[PDB]
Amino acid sequence: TLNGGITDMLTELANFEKNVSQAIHKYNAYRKAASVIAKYPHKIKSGAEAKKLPGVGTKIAEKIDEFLATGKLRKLEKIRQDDTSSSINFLTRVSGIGPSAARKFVDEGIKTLEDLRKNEDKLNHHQRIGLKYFGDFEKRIPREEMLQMQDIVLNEVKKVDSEYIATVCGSFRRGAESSGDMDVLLTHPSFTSESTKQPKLLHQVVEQLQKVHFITDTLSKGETKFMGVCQLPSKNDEKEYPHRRIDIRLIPKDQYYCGVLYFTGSDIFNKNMRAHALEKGFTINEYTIRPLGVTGVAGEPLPVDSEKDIFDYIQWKYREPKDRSE
DNA sequence: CCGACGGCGCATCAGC
DNA sequence: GCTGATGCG
DNA sequence: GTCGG
Ligand SMILES: Nc1ccn([C@H]2C[C@H](O)[C@@H](COP(=O)(O)OP(=O)(O)OP(=O)(O)O)O2)c(=O)n1
Ligand SMILES: [Mg+2]
Ligand SMILES: [Mg+2]
Ligand code: NA
Ligand code: NA
Repeated sequence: TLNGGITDMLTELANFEKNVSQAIHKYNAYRKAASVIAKYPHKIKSGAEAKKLPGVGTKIAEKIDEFLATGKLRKLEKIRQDDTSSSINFLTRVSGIGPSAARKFVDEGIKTLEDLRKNEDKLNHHQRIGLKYFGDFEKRIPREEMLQMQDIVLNEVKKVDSEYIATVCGSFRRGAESSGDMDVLLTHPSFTSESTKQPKLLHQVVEQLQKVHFITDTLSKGETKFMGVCQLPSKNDEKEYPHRRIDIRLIPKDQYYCGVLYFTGSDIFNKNMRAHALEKGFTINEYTIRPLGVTGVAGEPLPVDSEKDIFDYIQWKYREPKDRSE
């Protein structure tokens, strides 16, 4: 937490580029710098020291320099004052509303939570449930609640079929003391890269979790990616738990290790690892790792039987989930 | 300087 | 109905 | 915005 003020400034910068400028690479630049400073185990005394790290360049060096002197970034000071940017930023915190929708709403005078509620019928479905549970989705989930939710999902999943395996991934598998949401990877032996012997494999799971009133809302749903809302049961007289985001991702069982690498994350660790795969001459997605040769074309999937095997290929010594928290 | 910067599922829309 | 591009997580 | 070539 040594440079919590620095990395925050970079995060506020990155959200602005994504949400206002819609400059997704500047946003990825700032989020990379942010991450590589967050794990740097000294208290950064100057911009020049920060620039030594990969991902901090000159622009970010001047800004760290300004921030260390005054305790602020004048560029950020004005971005806070700007009415329209402040509004676009705010509406993006609603699930299902990205930078384009946040700008389109602001050009209609829709700038606040009241305006959203008042104009609910101008929201698609995901954005309706996003706004419904706006405050809840702002809360983090203590790991203790993540452990309760895990019991339910896994025990309902094996009521459906003892052959399902469900693995909780995301920050939970990385050992986080609290989680933004719950991320569940699902495998059944019928669904492989070879064949879909069984239909509606994900639907059966979603149905059961709805029947026991765990899943309460759906943001989106197809054959391999469910995205909705869930809520722990509360005791008699207890106040209710907040509603929680839940994502469920069904992966061909023979492709489990590429799946659990992807879903365990983080997004940035994934991005560094896949970038460095390209530099090694490979591509990794959630399903496969493959070579690219001569052309710009993926070859055939290399064999994988462990998460480490993926690290071996790109010549990275293996890293525990709790060390993949970039 | 300049191209690359990770990758893909689902919802929605435009254009047939 | 499609397919393809774009928004969003 | 930053990197590699
Ligand atoms: N742009 C992204 C977003 C997500 N993921 C990945 C890796 C993640 O770890 C996982 C789950 O996504 P989350 O949004 O749940 O991210 P985390 O679980 O890691 O963090 P949080 O605790 O906020 O949920 O999918 C990715 O690869 N690229
Ligand atoms: Mg999560
Ligand atoms: Mg998620
Ligand atoms: Na560097
Ligand atoms: Na949003």
